[PDB]
Amino acid sequence: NLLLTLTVFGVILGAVCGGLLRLASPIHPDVVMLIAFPGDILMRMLKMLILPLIISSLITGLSGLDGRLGTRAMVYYMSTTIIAAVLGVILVLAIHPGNPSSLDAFLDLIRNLFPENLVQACFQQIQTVTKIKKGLEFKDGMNVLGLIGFFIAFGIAMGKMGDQAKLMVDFFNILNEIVMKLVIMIMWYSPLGIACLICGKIIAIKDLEVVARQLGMYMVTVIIGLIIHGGIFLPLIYFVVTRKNPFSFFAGIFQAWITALGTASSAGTLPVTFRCLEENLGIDKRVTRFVLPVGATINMDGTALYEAVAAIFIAQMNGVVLDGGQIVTVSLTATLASVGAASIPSAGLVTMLLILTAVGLPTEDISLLVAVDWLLDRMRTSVNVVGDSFGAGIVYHLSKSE
Amino acid sequence: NLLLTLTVFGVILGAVCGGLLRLASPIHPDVVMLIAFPGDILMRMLKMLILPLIISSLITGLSGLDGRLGTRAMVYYMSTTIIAAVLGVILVLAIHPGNPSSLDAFLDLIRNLFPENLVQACFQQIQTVTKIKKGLEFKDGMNVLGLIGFFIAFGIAMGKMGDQAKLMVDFFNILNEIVMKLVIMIMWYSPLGIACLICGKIIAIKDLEVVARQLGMYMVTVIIGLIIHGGIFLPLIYFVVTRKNPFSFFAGIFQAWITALGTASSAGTLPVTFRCLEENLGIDKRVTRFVLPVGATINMDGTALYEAVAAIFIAQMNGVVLDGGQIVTVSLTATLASVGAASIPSAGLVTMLLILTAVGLPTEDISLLVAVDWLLDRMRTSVNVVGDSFGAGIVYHLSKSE
Amino acid sequence: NLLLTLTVFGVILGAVCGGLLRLASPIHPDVVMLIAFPGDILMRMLKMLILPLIISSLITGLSGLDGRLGTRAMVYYMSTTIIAAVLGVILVLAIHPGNPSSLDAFLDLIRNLFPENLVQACFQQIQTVTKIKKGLEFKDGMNVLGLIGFFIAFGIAMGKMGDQAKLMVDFFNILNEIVMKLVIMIMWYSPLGIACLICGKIIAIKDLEVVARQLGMYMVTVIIGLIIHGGIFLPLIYFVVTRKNPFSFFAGIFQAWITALGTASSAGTLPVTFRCLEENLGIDKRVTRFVLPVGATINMDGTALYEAVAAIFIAQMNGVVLDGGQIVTVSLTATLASVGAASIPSAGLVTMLLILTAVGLPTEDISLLVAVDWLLDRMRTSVNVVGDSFGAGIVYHLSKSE
Ligand SMILES: COCC(CCO[C@H]1CC[C@@]2(C)C(=CC[C@H]3[C@@H]4C[C@@H]5O[C@]6(CC[C@@H](C)CO6)[C@@H](C)[C@@H]5[C@@]4(C)CC[C@@H]32)C1)COC
Ligand SMILES: COCC(CCO[C@H]1CC[C@@]2(C)C(=CC[C@H]3[C@@H]4C[C@@H]5O[C@]6(CC[C@@H](C)CO6)[C@@H](C)[C@@H]5[C@@]4(C)CC[C@@H]32)C1)COC
Ligand SMILES: COCC(CCO[C@H]1CC[C@@]2(C)C(=CC[C@H]3[C@@H]4C[C@@H]5O[C@]6(CC[C@@H](C)CO6)[C@@H](C)[C@@H]5[C@@]4(C)CC[C@@H]32)C1)COC
Ligand SMILES: CC(C)CCC[C@@H](C)[C@H]1CC[C@H]2[C@@H]3CC=C4C[C@@H](O)CC[C@]4(C)[C@H]3CC[C@]12C
Ligand SMILES: CC(C)CCC[C@@H](C)[C@H]1CC[C@H]2[C@@H]3CC=C4C[C@@H](O)CC[C@]4(C)[C@H]3CC[C@]12C
Ligand SMILES: CC(C)CCC[C@@H](C)[C@H]1CC[C@H]2[C@@H]3CC=C4C[C@@H](O)CC[C@]4(C)[C@H]3CC[C@]12C
Ligand SMILES: N[C@@H](CC(=O)Nc1ccc(Oc2cc(F)c(F)cc2Br)cc1)C(=O)O
Ligand SMILES: N[C@@H](CC(=O)Nc1ccc(Oc2cc(F)c(F)cc2Br)cc1)C(=O)O
Ligand SMILES: N[C@@H](CC(=O)Nc1ccc(Oc2cc(F)c(F)cc2Br)cc1)C(=O)O
Repeated sequence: NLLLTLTVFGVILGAVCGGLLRLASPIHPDVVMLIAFPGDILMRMLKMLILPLIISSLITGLSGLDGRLGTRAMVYYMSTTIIAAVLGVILVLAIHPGNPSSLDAFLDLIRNLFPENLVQACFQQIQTVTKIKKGLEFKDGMNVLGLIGFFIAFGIAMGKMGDQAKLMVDFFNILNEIVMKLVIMIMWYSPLGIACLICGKIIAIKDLEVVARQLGMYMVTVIIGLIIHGGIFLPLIYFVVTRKNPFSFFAGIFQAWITALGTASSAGTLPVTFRCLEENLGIDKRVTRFVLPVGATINMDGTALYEAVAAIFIAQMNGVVLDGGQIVTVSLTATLASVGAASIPSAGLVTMLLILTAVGLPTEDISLLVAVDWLLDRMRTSVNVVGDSFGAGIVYHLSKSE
Repeated sequence: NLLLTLTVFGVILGAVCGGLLRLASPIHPDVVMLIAFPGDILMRMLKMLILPLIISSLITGLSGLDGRLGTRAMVYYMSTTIIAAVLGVILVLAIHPGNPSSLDAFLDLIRNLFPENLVQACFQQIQTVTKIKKGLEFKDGMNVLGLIGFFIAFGIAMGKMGDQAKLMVDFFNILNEIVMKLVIMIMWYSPLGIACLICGKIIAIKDLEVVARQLGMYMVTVIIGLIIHGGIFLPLIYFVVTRKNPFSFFAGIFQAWITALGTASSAGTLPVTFRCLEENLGIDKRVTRFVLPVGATINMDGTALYEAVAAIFIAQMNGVVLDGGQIVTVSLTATLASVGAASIPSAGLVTMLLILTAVGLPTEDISLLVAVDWLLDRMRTSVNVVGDSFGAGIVYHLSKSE
Repeated sequence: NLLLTLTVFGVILGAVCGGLLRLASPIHPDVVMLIAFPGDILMRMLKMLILPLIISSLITGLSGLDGRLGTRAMVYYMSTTIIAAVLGVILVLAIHPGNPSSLDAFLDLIRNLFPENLVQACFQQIQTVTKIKKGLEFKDGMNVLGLIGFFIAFGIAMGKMGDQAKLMVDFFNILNEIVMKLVIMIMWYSPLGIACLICGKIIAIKDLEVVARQLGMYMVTVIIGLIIHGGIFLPLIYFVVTRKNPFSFFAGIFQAWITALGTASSAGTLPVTFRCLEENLGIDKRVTRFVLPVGATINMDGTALYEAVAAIFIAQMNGVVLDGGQIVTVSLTATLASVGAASIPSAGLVTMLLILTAVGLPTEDISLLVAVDWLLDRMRTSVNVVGDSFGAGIVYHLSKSE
């Protein structure tokens, strides 16, 4: 993509400009603030779209776009995505690629799933505080999970209204279409905004090597998880359900997996993977035709794991320990954000800010992730496809009732 | 109703489980927090629906569903309901069944009726503070009266637009339908959530007998008010307008009043009370046919008085003295909440939380009211019907212009 | 207008009642609070409409009502209006008719143009704070510019959807129609509310003469700016673009300029000014017919300058120095508020409260401006027309491509 080319030029232009300035001389903090500042505007403009995206997206999906295969598929996609998100979380916490009550954390999480007030859910979340007399208190930070939960119920209830709700469905489609023209417009300013964030990050850092390590270990963590998720869990889950040889199964899809690494798009890989399951594995076109193109938008195991790893890496870098509820929010938002980084065009960065905002994390560090994203995007696209493929397998085998 | 059977099983299951635990041994506060916790989820899920109910409900009612008899009826219903709400307030403050600046309180109330900002009205209300230099300051708590006032004006203005506003009417019907499917879904979780609140209330209390007294005196206060409201004020207002014998009037409707106590529903009592006024009193079918079925949704004198008593009883129990504005908010929200506990199905508990939230009261004590509600519901249903009946009377007499 | 007659009776009735009380004896502060109080209700009821007006207005305008002449006109109107707003600001700060970090002020402004959160933009704005460790912190005050920017993008994006967005256009027309029936209803209570504000202002003031001076100097500042804007800048911009004799140009429109001063309405002046440019200047009906009636709603150079002067005069009176960003907010809100004081009927006062709220200024001083507004309204209506007229000129000359 031009935007993909522009964003990487952008990273370079900003990396080089960042060193030139860093090696040039100490940059007065008000001059770094300014070099960064257009990049802060980019984060502000994306964060501004999170709320209207969540509401538009949820309502349009759960109503507008709602058999046995369907449940089989949907149950598969969601299970695998949460597995990848949790694996992400487990792995990032174990390897810990970053260097700078428990019950309450869980009850605050459950509390925040049911916000007393929707406008207040939009910009504030509940917390427990110790006075040893405990109290609930508000804290700044959009209650994302609470809002999502409300809008899932809202959105399912609207489906259960059928055409009686068609005017409300239509209203929220238009809102989605608009809000998506804006996430596209803003993403055109993204290369310059990324440039400025990076340029501003290099100049601030005390020791490039510490950050090169930390970011390197961040890349090893994502590839570990994609390897575990792609190479063990998904095949293992196929064998456990199909009692079939997964090594046989891979043999068929290898054309697709090659295609995924090269294309870095599951949409471009789509016609290849139809062939690989229809011809080589011999999966019934019906089970394919449903599951492959649906899976190419909602199943993104690999994008789930990346987002979970990335979120805690940013947390860890900014010397934040996540409480048990934060780490559960990360798993649930990583899952959803995955589903929507794939469903919403050029929402990759929006969905990262969703995750960071949900856990109340400093957002400017997203710059280093944008920097290494281009290498990782081909590898997670591979795990993303392989998942969809195994699904075709697990659905067809579980669909011999027919 | 199954829900009515389930909620009372729920109260029992929780009362017994509450004693078993209370008599078992001292329960560590973090274990009571947990026993209660599913019940806090119920309050959170209902409070979350208050805002979308008020907006949906107001707009759908004042526009969608808007002669001489009509004004006669509507002026009667509203007057009697405010009388019952104030009687409630007077009675509860006099008998005071609970044991743990004035101008400013009124101006803060009037201020809060006109909120400077609607989003801020949704989660915050104005207050006067003494520094002797007075200031306005925000306080946490949804400005319910302000929001309602805005949405009455909004909703009347939309009616005065006619079909020019039909798309906005339709949009807010669908929203109402949805928001009502959710208040139904949540009310199915209500028995378990009530169980857990009660279970959690018994275990916390130091002296069961003090609370049995206080709750008992709460029941005597409601029956006093239903007696005064049903037995004196309504007949007196009939005689004052009709110069007719009220004791004669009761003679006719006694079949209905019996039916009300047994049925505990004004909807089931409805065909009986048509008969009693058409046949026995000989009220013109026209004046009946309008006033009886409309009154069976919006006239609930007895549900108004109960809600006013209940609100201040919770206030009093939680060692809160209500300022003159709080007590006026209670009368106005008790009035509205009455009208909507009757108009919105399974909204009884929602409408209680509306009243408690409007006055910023601890909500968990709603449990004891849910506990004694089943005895009181047959008695207030009686006063509720008798009111509608007298109305048929007062409208027919005031409608001899014809 | 009756409202115009009533508001001036109102000012008098309140001026006289204010003196009577002021000369009567010292009025206990709680009795002044009360004399003022109905006027505070008026400010509250208008401020409550700002948000739904901005959203309704922006969406209905930028979508519903969106050639070369059109760009020529629109580029002219907007340029001249910002010139008048800045002239307003320059003049009021120089003459300074009122008696009781820089970069950060600009970055806070730019930050506030891109609000991280829309609900939070609705009632809160970002600020820099010094700890010399700088931080961002929220402050109470609706982020008007941020909200407007979001709703311009939103509104343009919806236009670029065409009829695909017709249901969302229709929805936001109805909302506009409603919100405008309310700004009309409230403006009928305005004379009494103005009366009470004034009555309350006289009684509080220590020295009438200081305030008569300050308000007098406020009137000299507006007339200076209308003279500079009307008499120098607009003709100069005509000569610079048309190389034509402006003194000739005025000769034609003098019938209109007379009509403007007398009528105090650009709508009543409208048929006159068609004649003056079609007959005397000989401007092509086409260029007139587009530009004159459009300009009679959106070009209000003179109303822009007044609002800018008025805003800083209120700031200055309330011993507030505006930071560089505040003064830029004033110029941008003064521009917009101009456009909408003209487009929205009886929104003059709403649009003043928009400007004061945008800069977080005490609003009750709007009373003195309402008091002197009647003299100034004929003079700014004159500059308002002259601007539209010169535009017809500058568009026709720049439209000889044809
Ligand atoms: C015959 O075939 C039928 C098939 C059925 C499709 O069903 C839909 C079910 C809901 C689902 C999974 C769909 C699309 C977008 C999905 C959303 C993207 C958003 O992303 C998020 C997170 C990130 C935010 C920035 C935006 O919102 C979520 C809240 C939102 C989301 C995950 C909620 C659920 C949505 C598809 C049709 O498929 C085309
Ligand atoms: C020919 O017959 C005509 C007749 C006319 C009916 O007119 C309507 C007038 C408005 C009215 C009284 C009606 C129904 C719901 C009523 C609402 C319930 C809600 O309850 C509340 C409080 C509690 C909240 C939880 C929800 O909102 C109020 C704000 C809301 C409410 C009290 C606002 C006023 C509404 C009926 C038709 O009758 C079927
Ligand atoms: C063939 O002729 C075509 C012509 C085209 C008209 O185009 C429209 C373009 C948008 C524009 C300029 C129009 C009307 C209201 C204008 C709004 C008034 C509001 O005022 C504000 C500020 C004050 C607030 C209280 C309300 O909102 C702004 C945000 C809002 C505003 C300035 C946004 C822009 C709007 C006209 C038709 O003309 C009839
Ligand atoms: C401050 C901003 C506006 C200037 C930055 C310059 C670069 C990075 C940006 C700004 C706007 C961008 C353009 C906006 C939209 C499109 C349309 C699309 O079909 C192809 C790319 C293209 C043509 C973009 C190319 C890159 C671009 C020129
Ligand atoms: C935690 C929750 C889900 C479990 C609690 C168990 C009990 C109290 C609840 C949970 C869901 C409830 C069911 C949900 C909805 C309906 C449909 C209605 O037509 C009859 C009652 C019925 C069938 C309910 C009976 C009681 C029920 C089984
Ligand atoms: C507290 C308020 C209601 C009382 C104040 C009295 C005066 C100032 C106000 C209140 C309501 C106003 C009326 C409301 C609306 C209209 C309709 C319009 O076509 C002509 C003017 C007219 C008829 C107004 C005249 C002035 C008026 C009588
Ligand atoms: N290619 C896959 C789908 C895929 O990976 N989607 C995706 C794409 C971009 C993206 O953007 C990010 C995320 C960050 F966290 C970050 F810091 C920077 C950027 Br830029 C996030 C997710 C397939 O099609 O299978
Ligand atoms: N039956 C009448 C109408 C009637 O009484 N409606 C009604 C029903 C349930 C209800 O629920 C509550 C309220 C509480 F305050 C509480 F604590 C617990 C519960 Br549960 C409130 C009002 C008729 O039809 O005439
Ligand atoms: N007449 C012009 C248009 C015109 O001036 N519009 C306008 C009208 C009223 C108005 O009202 C205010 C403003 C204040 F700041 C104030 F304090 C009090 C009041 Br009241 C503001 C702007 C034309 O038609 O050309």
